[PDB]
Amino acid sequence: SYDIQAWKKQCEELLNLIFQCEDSEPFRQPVDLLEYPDYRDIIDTPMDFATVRETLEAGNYESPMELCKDVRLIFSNSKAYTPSKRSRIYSMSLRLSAFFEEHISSVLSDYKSALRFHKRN
Ligand SMILES: O=C(Nc1ccccc1Cl)N1CCN(C(=O)c2ccco2)CC1
Repeated sequence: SYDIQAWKKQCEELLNLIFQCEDSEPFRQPVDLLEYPDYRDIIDTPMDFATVRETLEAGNYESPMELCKDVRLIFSNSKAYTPSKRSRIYSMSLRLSAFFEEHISSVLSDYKSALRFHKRN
């Protein structure tokens, strides 16, 4: 497809699949700073899947690359906060990241292809 707008619905669908994954539980909503009092000493930019979905539905992503940068920030924040590479919540993050990367690959390729076709002449 050379549809320049198709990525948006494709990302809505993929966020729906991520919300059905039990591995997304810890990442749907912001970290609570009463249960994790040192979070903002470690993490400069919090991110979660509900913020990603709201930013998409507001029309505040210009490309699936921007959405991808914010989802990758969810996963790098988990890696930066984990006291161990064997922790439950970090382990959930690695499986969810693999799922996300497997599915976003074609969304990015199709978008970049569609832009190149738009500028073909
Ligand atoms: O509290 C968290 N998420 C959450 C938010 C609202 C309701 C319910 C939940 Cl589980 N989080 C814990 C901190 N964290 C980590 O990535 C991490 C890595 C090693 C330990 O925690 C991010 C998710």
